[PDB]
Order: sequence, then C-alpha cells, then structure tokens
Amino acid sequence: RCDQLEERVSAAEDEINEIKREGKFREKRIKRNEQSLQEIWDYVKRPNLRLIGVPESDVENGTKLENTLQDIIQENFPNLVQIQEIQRTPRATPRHIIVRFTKVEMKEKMLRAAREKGRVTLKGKPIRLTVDLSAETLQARREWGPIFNILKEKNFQPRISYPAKLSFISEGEIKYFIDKQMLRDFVTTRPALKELLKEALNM
Amino acid sequence: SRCDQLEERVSAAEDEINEIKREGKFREKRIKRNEQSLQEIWDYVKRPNLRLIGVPEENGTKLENTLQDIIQENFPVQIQEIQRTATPRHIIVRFTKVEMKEKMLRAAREKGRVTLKGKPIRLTVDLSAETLQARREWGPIFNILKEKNFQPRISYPAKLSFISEGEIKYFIDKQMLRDFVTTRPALKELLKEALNM
Amino acid sequence: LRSRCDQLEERVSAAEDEINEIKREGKFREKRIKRNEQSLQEIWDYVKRPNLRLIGVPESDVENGTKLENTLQDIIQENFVQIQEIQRTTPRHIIVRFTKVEMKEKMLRAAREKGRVTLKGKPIRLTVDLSAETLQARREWGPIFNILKEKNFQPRISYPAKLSFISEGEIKYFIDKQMLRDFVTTRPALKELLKEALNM
Ligand SMILES: [Cl-]
Ligand SMILES: [Cl-]
Repeated sequence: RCDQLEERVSAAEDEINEIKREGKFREKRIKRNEQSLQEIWDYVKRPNLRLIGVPESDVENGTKLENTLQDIIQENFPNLVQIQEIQRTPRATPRHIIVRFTKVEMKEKMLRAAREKGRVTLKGKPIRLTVDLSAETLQARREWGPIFNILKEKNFQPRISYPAKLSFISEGEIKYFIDKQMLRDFVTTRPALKELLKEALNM
Repeated sequence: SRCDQLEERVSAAEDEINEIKREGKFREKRIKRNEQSLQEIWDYVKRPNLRLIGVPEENGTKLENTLQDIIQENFPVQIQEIQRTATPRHIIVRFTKVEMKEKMLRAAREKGRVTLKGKPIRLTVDLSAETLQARREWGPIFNILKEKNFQPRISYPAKLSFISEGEIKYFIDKQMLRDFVTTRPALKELLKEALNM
Repeated sequence: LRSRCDQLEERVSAAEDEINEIKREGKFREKRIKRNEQSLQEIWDYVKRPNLRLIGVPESDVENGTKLENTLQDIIQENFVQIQEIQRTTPRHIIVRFTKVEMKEKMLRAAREKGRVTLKGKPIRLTVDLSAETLQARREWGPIFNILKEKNFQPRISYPAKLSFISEGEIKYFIDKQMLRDFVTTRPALKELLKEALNM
C-alpha cells in the first residue's frame, strides 16, 4: 500500500518532466511564429506611410485624400506618384492616414526628403510623416529608448532604423545592433561603453 | 517516515503541475493572438483582390480580355495581375486600387446575377478563411435581429451591428456580443440559444 | 499514519488526473500551432511569390538602387521589364520583385534551359524566393524527382512545392508525398519504381 503509492508518484514525476520538456519545444515554436508574424507585417507595411496630424474633413473620400497628399508634396518637396490605397485609421484627435504606395522606392524617397527638411507643414500647420511598422517592431524601438538616451547624451549619435536596429559611432565606424543581446557582447569588449550601459542592458 | 518522504514529493509535484497549468493558459493566449493576427494579415493582403468563380477552363492576356467581356456584359480599371489558382478553379484578380476593386464588387452585387456568355459566374470578395467563417456564423443571429426589427448589418472584417437603444452597436465577434446582451434582458432571452450561452 | 496515507491516496490520484488533462490540452494546442505554422508558410509563399532570388553577385560600396537594376539588365543581356523593387539581403542575395509573377517564370525557365547563369563571366544562380518550409519540401522531392527524370517522366517542380510529371499522356500534379502514394497504389510499374523513395 505504501509502495504502490510510491511507484505511482514516481510515474507521475516522469510524466511531469515529459510534459515540461514538450512544453519547451512547443514554446520555441510559438516564439518562432511570433517573430515570423513580426517580420511579415513589416514586409507588407513596407510601402506604407503614416500621415499624422492632418485636419479631418466633413465627409472625406478616397479622392479628397490623394489631392491632400499632393498639396503636402507641393508645400514641402517640390523637386519630387501612385497610390494603391490611401485612407484614415481605422480619444479626440485627427486620425492617422496610411498611404500605401505602388512602389517601395516612392515611400523611401519621401521619407528621405522629409528628414532632410526637418519641418514638414501642411498649410503652415506642422504635420508628421513616419514609417508603418508592426506593433511588435514598434514596441522594439520604444525599448531602445533608455539606451538611446545614454548614447545620445555621450555624443554617440544613436540612430534607430528598420526594422528596429540601433546604430552609433564607436571607432569612427557605425555599429548596427539587431537586439540588446548583440549589443551586450559588444559592450563587454569596450570598458567605456560597458560601465555606461551596464544598468540599461541589465547585465 | 517513509510516508512522509512521499508526502513531500507529492507536494512538490502539485506545485510543478500548477506551474505547468499557468504556462499552458499563457502559451494558449499567445496562440489565439497569432491566430487573430494571421486572420488580419490575410484580409489585409487580399484587400485589392477579387475572385472569379465558375469561369470556363493559359496566359495573362486572355484572362484580362475575359475580365473585359465580363465588365462589358454586366457593367456598362487597372489590373495589377490576374491568374488562376470537377469545377474550373478560381481566378484571382488583383487591381491597382482597392477602390476600383470595391467599385466592381458593389456593381456585381447590386446587379445580382453576374453571367459570362450567358453562363452564370460570381465575383466574391477575397477574404481569409477565418473571416469568412465568422461572417456566416453571424447568420443565425442576423436572422433573429432581422425579424425582431433591429436592422442588422455585417461589415469588414466580420463586424455585426444593429440598433439597440437608438444607438448603433458594433461587435467584432460573438464573444463581445455575449458580454453585451448578458445585461440586456430583452436581448439575452432573445439570442440565448443563438449565442450558445 | 493510516489516515495520512488515506489523504495522500486522494492527492496523488487527483494529481494523476490533472496530468492527463494537461496532456490532452497540450495535444490540442499542438494542433493549433501546426495550423499556424502551415498558415505562416502559405502566407509567406503568397507574398514572396512574385520575387526572384539572385545568388553570387559581387558586393559594392558605391552600390545603389540604379546600380542593382543595371546589373539585372547586364545579366539579361549576357544570358538572354517592370520591377517593383530590388535590394540586397560572401555577397548578399538579391531579391528582385517583379510586377507580374509571369515575368519571374519567364526568367526562371530561361535560366533552367540555358542551364548556366553567369555575370561578367563568373557563374551565379537564380532561384525562387519562398518560405523555409516550402524550400525544404522542394528539396525533399529531390530523390524522387531524380528517379522520375532518369525514367523519362519529365518531372517539374512548381509553386509552391508541387511535383508534376507526364503519366498516361497527361500531366499529373502532386501537392505532397502522400498524394503521390495514393496515385502509385493502382500503378504497379510506377510503385515498384518509387517504393523506396516514398518510404512505403
Ligand atoms: Cl502559434
Ligand atoms: Cl503547452
């Protein structure tokens, strides 16, 4: 009676380890899917562009928006179009506008022009243009913040790029980092950066 | 003694299990999220798409010319690409502007019977398998609201809406509706069986 | 003592039930994951379908958008158009997204018939851009494909990873190995031929 309960417990302890082991593999697969989904939303949203702070208009149509876009380009980037779809999205502020361009080149060309100008205005009113990314990647850039700040202050010229890379000057050369772990390996090689981003990287 | 050495292993095992249960409901929440994402990214990608069902049965020019005959025979347009996928397969037609896709779809609906050379065909919207199933599951509830004068309506992706207290209410899924009618006596006993509550 | 064992009996017994339930629930999640993995495979194939992959193109520090496009034309002229985009990923692969999938197919068939693709003399490669899963599925047709080729079936692999050869004066398509297993069941001469490759 005491031995039967013992062997029963033993068998159970085995099932549990087996269940845990399987859970680990399962985990590793759910994580790969989450990353696959991230990469794909960024890939799809590649020719997209967010227009932020554009005055709403009583009864807007798809045609109205396209004209607005050209007004923006006219007012900001003269020297500089085909749209597959342009529309609002989907709190009391003007909704964003997604502009899916037919070509990715176009999306890039307008961001480059907007970054060189600094101030982008629509009828004097400063509007804002920015890439369209997946919530995941979007939250990845926001997590660079703390580190970005520290590098910013200490004149490292930090810079976040697609998808959510972090780049800055170290030895007269730009160093790109895909995640925090990659950066962790780099800081351990330079004493200066190591003690400067120690807490940030949570080492 | 021995019974105590055992009573300890079992307490630990109870803990291990509990731990495992919690990781279960977590991985499951994430699974649903991934499922709901795919559902969204499929719908998105198929935004400028239309399906041609029943077309007699290969190059890109003939299919485009075929499309023209359809528009000319039923709807008195920029095509990015058009191609095939006991019945001739479907023909996916990807337009240049989602708007142009929406125009021809709405024209196909308001006309009713769309035909090619006299033979009946169809121009369905291109949606994810998940969103489609969702739309036909509102069916039962939609009928009930239609009967009891609520003016029901299904929209993209698969949202149900109707008049409740003089206000339009939108519901992205049944679950959201279940949480809604639960506090509405009239609706609750009216859609109880429909919502499997 | 005696009452304690009596209280353990129930505890361990109940513990055994939880274990079983977990095994089942885990078994359902497993199914749901595969559906998601298979779905990710399919959605990637869809997106990457109008894409063409360039392998073995020397890098360049002054390389830009027009640089690549030019290089693509050089390849066309040396060995043999509307481009949605072209960009890099040992030289990085080049992903050429065409306007029409048809364009891609013309290119691929031309590279297959010519057999060898070179740039400025040095050899390169032109493969499809698909999901890892599909790329493997394609490679898994490998052995069987070669057997069909030796036996003059004139096999061919198409999107996604579909095998097609000529049998009974007609082209037969096979989406996977199991579909082929069902096909060869009623055809002894062919079964014998692929018995070991299909692992039957
Ligand atoms: Cl998953
Ligand atoms: Cl699990």
